Amino acid sequence: DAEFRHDSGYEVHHQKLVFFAEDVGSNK
Repeated sequence: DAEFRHDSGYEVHHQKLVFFAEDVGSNK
């Protein structure tokens, strides 16, 4: 199940980094 929870938290990871990059990046 490696690649399983990998890609899963892989795109979701991008989700969190995109959120913070939106607030923090917007005013960074």
